[PDB]
Amino acid sequence: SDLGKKLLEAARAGQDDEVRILMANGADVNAADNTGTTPLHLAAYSGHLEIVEVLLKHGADVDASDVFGYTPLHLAAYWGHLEIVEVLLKNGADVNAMDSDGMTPLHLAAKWGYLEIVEVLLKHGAAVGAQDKFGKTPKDLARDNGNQWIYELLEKAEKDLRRKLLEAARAGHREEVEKLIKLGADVNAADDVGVTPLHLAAQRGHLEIVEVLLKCGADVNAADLWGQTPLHLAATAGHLEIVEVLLKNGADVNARDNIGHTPLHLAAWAGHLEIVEVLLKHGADVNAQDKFGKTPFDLAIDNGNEDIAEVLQKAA
Repeated sequence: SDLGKKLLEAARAGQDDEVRILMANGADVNAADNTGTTPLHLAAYSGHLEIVEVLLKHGADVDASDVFGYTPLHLAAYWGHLEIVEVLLKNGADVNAMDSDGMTPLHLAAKWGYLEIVEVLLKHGAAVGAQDKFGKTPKDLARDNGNQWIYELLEKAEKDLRRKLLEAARAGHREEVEKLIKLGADVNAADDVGVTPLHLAAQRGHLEIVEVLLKCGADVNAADLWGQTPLHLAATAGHLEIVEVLLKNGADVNARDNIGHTPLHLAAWAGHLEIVEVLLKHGADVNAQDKFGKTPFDLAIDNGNEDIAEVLQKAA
């Protein structure tokens, strides 16, 4: 198309008048190059804020991707055009769009050292844990490119993300956790005392958070400072369903904490009968005795939970 190429060339050169005249004469605002480049791509690439706004007003696709997968936001970040980045976000640009190599706008900003653009992409929900085709994150690219201010900025964002996923698990919000998962969250990340989101989820009974994390790759046998597998914390609080899911995904029945207790101990200590039945079905060792020399039968009789001691002897 004749008018199309002229519009592309006008947006790149920064000729607002020609841009307006060509569109006034029927030039498609979303004209496509042979590589998929649109005039918005070239205006955002060149740093022409006025043209960018003009094109968007006339219906420019804010999320157009060329053959390599770059969007106007990729290009604005690639060249460090803060004002354009903001305008593209105001107009509904996908902050977490990925090009062919897995790079997102945050990757590019972190790679080229555009601190102010990093800050803005975060404020608008940029995925901090995204990994490109080469398994590198924006923080990895800041480190490899010697952008230390951005490195510290992104490291603190990962930490803040780590605490939110702990609260959202301790609170019980699936979709609120799921948005953090899609934001690049490390489900296997723990706090200072080795407590993961799967721990706090299995302990408080905010179910279904348990299933997603295990399907995401959360280590079922993650042990905290006290050697507690999430299966331990679920046995005490008395949440049946969670017990099956963990054992359903390779959890260990004979997992021993620092004290030497297994989920069968903690279920016989508390007084949750229906728990021990499930454990016994999975070869839960009734002979296992902790460092106190006590067996799950000893704790069943110490706390006087007779119904438990009875069934423990039938299976012993």
